[PDB]
Amino acid sequence: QISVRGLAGVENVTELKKNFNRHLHFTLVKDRNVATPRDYYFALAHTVRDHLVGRWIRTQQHYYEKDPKRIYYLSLEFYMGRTLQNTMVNLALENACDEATYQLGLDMEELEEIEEDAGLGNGGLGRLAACFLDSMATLGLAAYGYGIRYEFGIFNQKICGGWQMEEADDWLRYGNPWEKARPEFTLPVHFYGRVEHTSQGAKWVDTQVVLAMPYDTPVPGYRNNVVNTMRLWSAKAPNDFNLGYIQAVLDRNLAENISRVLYPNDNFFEGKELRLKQEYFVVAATLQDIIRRFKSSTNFDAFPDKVAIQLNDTHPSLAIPELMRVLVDLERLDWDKAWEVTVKTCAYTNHTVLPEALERWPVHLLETLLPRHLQIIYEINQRFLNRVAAAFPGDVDRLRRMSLVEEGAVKRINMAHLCIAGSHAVNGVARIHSEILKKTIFKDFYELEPHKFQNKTNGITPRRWLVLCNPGLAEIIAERIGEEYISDLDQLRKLLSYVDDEAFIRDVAKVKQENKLKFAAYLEREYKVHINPNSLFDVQVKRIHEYKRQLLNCLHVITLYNRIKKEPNKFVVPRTVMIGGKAAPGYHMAKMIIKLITAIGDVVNHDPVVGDRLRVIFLENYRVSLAEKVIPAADLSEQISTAGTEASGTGNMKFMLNGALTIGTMDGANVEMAEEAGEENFFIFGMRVEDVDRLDQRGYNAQEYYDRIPELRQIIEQLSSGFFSPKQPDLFKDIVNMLMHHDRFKVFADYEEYVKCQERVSALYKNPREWTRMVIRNIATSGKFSSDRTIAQYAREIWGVEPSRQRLPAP
Amino acid sequence: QISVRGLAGVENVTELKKNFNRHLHFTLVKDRNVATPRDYYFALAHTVRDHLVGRWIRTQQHYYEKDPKRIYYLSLEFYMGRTLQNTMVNLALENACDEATYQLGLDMEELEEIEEDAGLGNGGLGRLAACFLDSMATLGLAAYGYGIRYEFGIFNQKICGGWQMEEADDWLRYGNPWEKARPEFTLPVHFYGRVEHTSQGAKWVDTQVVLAMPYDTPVPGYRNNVVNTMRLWSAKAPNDFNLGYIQAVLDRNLAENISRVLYPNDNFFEGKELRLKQEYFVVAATLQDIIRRFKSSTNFDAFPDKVAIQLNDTHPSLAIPELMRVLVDLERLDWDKAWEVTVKTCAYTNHTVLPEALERWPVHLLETLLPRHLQIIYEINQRFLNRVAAAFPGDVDRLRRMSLVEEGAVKRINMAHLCIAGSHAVNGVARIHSEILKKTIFKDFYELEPHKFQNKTNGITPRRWLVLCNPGLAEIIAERIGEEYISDLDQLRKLLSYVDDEAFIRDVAKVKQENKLKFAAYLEREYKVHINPNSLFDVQVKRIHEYKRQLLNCLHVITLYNRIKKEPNKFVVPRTVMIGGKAAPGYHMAKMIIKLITAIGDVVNHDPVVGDRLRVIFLENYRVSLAEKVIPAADLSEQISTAGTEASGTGNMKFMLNGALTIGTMDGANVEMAEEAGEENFFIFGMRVEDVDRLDQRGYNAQEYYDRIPELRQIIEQLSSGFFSPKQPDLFKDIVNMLMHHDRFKVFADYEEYVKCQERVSALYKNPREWTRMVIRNIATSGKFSSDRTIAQYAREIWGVEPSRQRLPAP
Ligand SMILES: O=C(NC(=O)c1ccccc1)N[C@@H]1O[C@H](CO)[C@@H](O)[C@H](O)[C@H]1O
Ligand SMILES: O=C(NC(=O)c1ccccc1)N[C@@H]1O[C@H](CO)[C@@H](O)[C@H](O)[C@H]1O
Ligand SMILES: O=C(NC(=O)c1ccccc1)N[C@@H]1O[C@H](CO)[C@@H](O)[C@H](O)[C@H]1O
Ligand SMILES: O=C(NC(=O)c1ccccc1)N[C@@H]1O[C@H](CO)[C@@H](O)[C@H](O)[C@H]1O
Repeated sequence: QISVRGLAGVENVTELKKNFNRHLHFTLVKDRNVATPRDYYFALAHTVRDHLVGRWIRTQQHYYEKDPKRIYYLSLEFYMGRTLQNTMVNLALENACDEATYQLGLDMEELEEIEEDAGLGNGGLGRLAACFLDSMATLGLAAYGYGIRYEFGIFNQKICGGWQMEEADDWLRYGNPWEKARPEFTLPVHFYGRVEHTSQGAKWVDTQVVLAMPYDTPVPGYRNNVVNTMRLWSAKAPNDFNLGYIQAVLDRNLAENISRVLYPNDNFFEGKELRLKQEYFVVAATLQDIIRRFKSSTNFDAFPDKVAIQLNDTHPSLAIPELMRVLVDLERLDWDKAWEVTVKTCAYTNHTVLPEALERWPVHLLETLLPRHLQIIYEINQRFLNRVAAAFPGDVDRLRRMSLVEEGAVKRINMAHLCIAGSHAVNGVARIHSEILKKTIFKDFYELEPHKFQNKTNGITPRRWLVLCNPGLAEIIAERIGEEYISDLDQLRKLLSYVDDEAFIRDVAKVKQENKLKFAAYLEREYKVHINPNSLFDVQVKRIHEYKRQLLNCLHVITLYNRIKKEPNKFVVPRTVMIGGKAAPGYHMAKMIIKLITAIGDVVNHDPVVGDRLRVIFLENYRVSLAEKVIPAADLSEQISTAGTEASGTGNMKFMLNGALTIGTMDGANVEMAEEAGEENFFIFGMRVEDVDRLDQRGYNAQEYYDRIPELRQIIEQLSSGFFSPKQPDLFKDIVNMLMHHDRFKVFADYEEYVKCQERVSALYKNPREWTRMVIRNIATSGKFSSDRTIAQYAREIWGVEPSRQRLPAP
Repeated sequence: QISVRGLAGVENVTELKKNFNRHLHFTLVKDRNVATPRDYYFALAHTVRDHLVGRWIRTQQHYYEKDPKRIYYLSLEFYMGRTLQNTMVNLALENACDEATYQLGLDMEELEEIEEDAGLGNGGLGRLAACFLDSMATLGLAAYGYGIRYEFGIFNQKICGGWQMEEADDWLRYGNPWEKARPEFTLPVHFYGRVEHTSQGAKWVDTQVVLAMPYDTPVPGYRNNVVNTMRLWSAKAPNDFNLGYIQAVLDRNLAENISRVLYPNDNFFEGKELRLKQEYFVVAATLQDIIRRFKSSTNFDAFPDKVAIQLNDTHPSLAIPELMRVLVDLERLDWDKAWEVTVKTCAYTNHTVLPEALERWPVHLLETLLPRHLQIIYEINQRFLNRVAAAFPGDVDRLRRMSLVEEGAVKRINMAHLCIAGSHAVNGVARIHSEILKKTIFKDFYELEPHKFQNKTNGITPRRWLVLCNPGLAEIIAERIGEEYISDLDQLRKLLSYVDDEAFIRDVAKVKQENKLKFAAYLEREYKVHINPNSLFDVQVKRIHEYKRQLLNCLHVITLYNRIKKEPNKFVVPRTVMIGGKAAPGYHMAKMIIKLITAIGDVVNHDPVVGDRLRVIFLENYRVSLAEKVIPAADLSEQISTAGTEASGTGNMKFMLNGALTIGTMDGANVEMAEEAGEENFFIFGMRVEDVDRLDQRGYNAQEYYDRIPELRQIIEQLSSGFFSPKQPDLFKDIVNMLMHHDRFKVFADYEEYVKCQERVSALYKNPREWTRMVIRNIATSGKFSSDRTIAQYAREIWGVEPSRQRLPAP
């Protein structure tokens, strides 16, 4: 149908059809009379999967012969989503499969909807890992993603009576055709025990053993015949485990619980033992695998020349003392040499400055679970603090501030401090964030070792986030500037010469309208909700957090409603306001915010005076597959975090690439997005970081805003009196109390500027031609935000490897 | 190489080779440079498996069109063993695969050794189910085996310091290529809750739900293109299970524990809740599946014309009240009609008369777990006892004896009584056993309903137990009488005309010697034990039980040793005495017997005066795959249970078919084996059932035998003094005490006749020609003991279906 989806050649389609039929018979053990849509999906998945095999074997064989430096990306989260369409895109098989299935009497799009998301992540951090894997393969790097194979990913969200309910995400129920179990490469992991000091070094003895069984998933590069590996570890009990008899067998579950479920808490560090076990489990298994592969290439001087380990946040921070343990205790290297190797191989990426999210493990927990690692951490700290003392003599408070060991009620280990000490590179994820790191929370470390601190602005893959989810837009772009931009997104700048092109303006606007109609139809079929497709699609999708300020959005929505009720016969630009995202199960306030959104919808969506001029919809079960549907349909992207709180954001970049305009604060990557597009083409509002600081010095008093802004007063009175909860008048008292007395994120302070800015958005939307011209200016300058750019920078500036766009020979 | 293994045609071998290479690449994701023997096994398994697919689909399609009466074999155990060779045999692919692998540079026999046994059974009962499945497919019956997919089968046995250690049998570690998961056919099973009585009948409410997910395994018939199904249920938690959040997800394991592990206790009924859950789980899921299939064929009058349910022991006895529950509560049939249907569809097979093994469930357990079923059981009992009262007026003691409800300390339900009441047929498993049932434990029921009671003498499949495990013997037989005997074992009678054939005598003896050399070599390689291949191979392999009298064997072994020590320079026929079998983990005495056997070996095997004239070896980890190795190598089969205790035995039949002579009591099928072969060709000794009864009337006094037999006295003094345990002198005091004071099985009473009979065995072995002639007379009369004969009798006399040897059309 469309050019970017590849060729549908006669021999290719014929071969695909017969292999589809073969799999339906031999693999699924079905025939056409009894086969269901799910069976057809699996037949297609196996057919496409076959095409990865030759490329996967020869890519890994190529790395063995060429022996390049290997990149190991360690993360507790890989938010992969669906794999079928992505695989077809990267292999140039999409049109061929579309034709093959069509001739079989099947709709491929219908089959694609059957696939479960691999939801092995919470949000931004997990999805970054996934985009990074795609970019590393596309850029021909010898890269490996290492994580945990959770049997249950992020929970499925159900909304019941307006409240979030959590349901287990049993994603493996029907099987996962994309993984390959490798039980032959199973490795032991040790827990508990004690440390013995013999004449020749320390010995970690009397340990409990849990086995780590790897599952490998292929990661294809874009049309370059490279297929890299994501290896995820699964926990298995040893066969002599606990070995009355029946109970011993049943107790195997305790060991295997390590890989059972993804921790869904992305707001607050809890310090749970099971989470610590997960973190060590992934680290210990991975490092054995790394060292094994290195020895197959005696002397560890060359280790950093052949290995780079990237730590995605502090979650895999135990890699640092584990590498030291292996080098000192097992390989018998001297401490100083081992430390040199460790620092040169490890690098650390930070994703937040909010203190409550930072990992600070109780010493008593590490003492019991990982006694040797605690000893190593103490020695690292002692040697590090001796360096600080030499550099800043007499500065005793610096010594307490920089210590890896935090004193107090319970002694804790600061894992961020551990990461800085043991890494040659530390990076933030957007320019403003990386600057905040150097100026605030890591200032002491920056003064000691300035050379360690870097910026690597986040990005998104244009394969999933344009070609896959928005083929209409990809096609009209390709018509003008060709196909090269898909792996070189900076070429989008060439679209600036089409900003006054009447045909292109019409085409961009047409694609958006079709996307909106498609999504409006999806909402009616799968959720039975009715929306006006001609309204402005106002979208805020992301995890529910106070700092992300879904509440500020809520205040604007109520303002719009109240203004309509005040002047019903006055014209307003029609809006569909969509808010979606999951709340961490233990995050009370976030759960209350979800309830508020639905409660507003109940009032607004059923007011006859409002009509179809304003709709408020909560998007249930927001996840990667839903993002691929809603983002291409959006007109307005809400990126409204308090300045200095969102490290980068990546949803923002997805919206920019897909033809939405952005209303946002100068926070995270928003700053660089406005810089690229021009501030005139962005709807910037609110306090800058400096303004937040000034307000903090004075002390934030919300009552002042309440007293001075009558429209704000009305809303708070409505919330307090039970206007949005007639049966439970005091339902939202927790929300009001927080806003008035304990609001860390200064919602009221940005209210006036936000409302005014929103008026300017509505004014532009009244002029379709000028709206679209501004959209073109955004799409055309989105190039910087390709994860290909991001990865090239990691490669050159941290890992010491050169990216390559050169094809591997076709199988 | 040999004729019975089929043709190796040029096109067949070429096709097998390319499909092997295809699977190695696309299925295993390996190449020849990195592939291990395990990879090659899996490539071969997938290649052979492909050949089952077409036949499996069309067999099941054939049953849909023809709509025959369906046979449902319900068992908690299916002791399947390995599948690769059996599949090749039944599909006539063995020679073709042997050639294909040879040309690839691989040894197929080496690859076969990699496959794990599917050890989903304890012993005889589980293995009978497996032979029955093979025979039902071979005889073209529309039969389905229904059971549980245990993740852990019967434990692997390790011997450490002479003691049994149990190790988890993680048989699914590398995957099971022979199963097909069918998550689409998942069914709910209910537990706990309460009963509500509404205007229209009873209602079972507030239940806990566990899901039953089916896995299907193909069961190919012998060269008839029939492929039946064994469906095994796996336990899954519902997704809203327990749905702080993390704990709810982790608690899913509790529901899924139902299918975790096979209960290894085959001696004593324990009354554990988890076992009751397993029993209901299999019954509830199976019956839904049965009814679903029946409705697809409103009126249940035809149900018994289209459905037969065979209960393998009382383990699936809950089928009776569950069928009543569905018919009365859900289908709204009147009680009398439902009862008529139930009786006509159900049949029950008993496997032991020993009281301690009989299932008698505490009422309080059923009350909590299955409250509706308890109510139904009470009503069944009340109506049954009303029939007894009418038939035998005034006989109040008969009323208490026949009741399904047993009074006492704790009230219990007798599941055997439930089975008799609710079945149209009740059978024992050998003629003597079926007679004992009518005369003793079920006498009251026989007097009430004589027509219900039948015999069905057990059998073994000649595919696994001759063609597969002893191709040498199969071949020399085929040379004389052709191949028809493999599916018509009665044709073995034709070998009687070769008893004086000098060539045949030589060939039979040659095959046995080759088998003995092969097994002697296996022992050296995998266990490092050395045996004389020229010695008489004296074998007792079966589960360790007091009634099976491994202890009597032990006494003979010590007698032989003592006699050698008495007269060292006197000639004795050299013997290798091999004893093997697992003990139930909680069976103390059985564990002591294993220790005794190894303790005897430690003394005997290291006495220089003995030399190679006597060796005592304990065969570790006895299982189906080991049976296939040891049985063809045996000269003497030990079948020495106390008369009236072994219901049938099936190991006995395996030895007879493979050229061993039998030393045995007149117990179980031994009686019919001696009848078929002639008593002159069997080594029969010891008390008959009548003699045991007479001794019981007098009272058994072991001291009498001790006082009168000096050779017996010596042995007991050796055991007591610490001759076989120098470091722990009183180690065997429990064994001596039992023998002297509390021996239920009268070991001493058969000692003298046993020793004398063993002398007659040694005398015959000194005459190789006459030994082999007697062997020929045994093999030639083993025809009756084919499970094909057994199944034909079940079909005609219980199920009301006609067997068929007619081929289904080739795919
Ligand atoms: O799970 C996979 N996955 C793949 O083959 C694969 C191939 C390419 C890309 C991703 C997965 N293969 C599986 O390997 C097992 C064990 O050997 C087989 O029994 C099974 O038939 C096969 O599907
Ligand atoms: O998503 C997370 N964090 C988590 O999901 C998380 C998970 C476990 C514990 C704490 C936080 N952080 C997010 O990481 C992305 C990628 O750099 C940024 O764009 C975003 O600003 C940040 O908040
Ligand atoms: O497990 C089986 N078994 C069989 O195909 C089979 C065929 C014949 C006989 C026995 C098993 N097939 C499996 O079905 C899953 C889910 O559809 C696939 O992902 C996998 O590749 C395949 O091996
Ligand atoms: O094997 C068992 N029983 C068990 O394995 C068992 C299992 C669980 C609970 C009780 C007994 N019984 C055996 O069943 C076979 C087949 O009919 C007979 O030949 C044999 O005589 C009998 O002891």
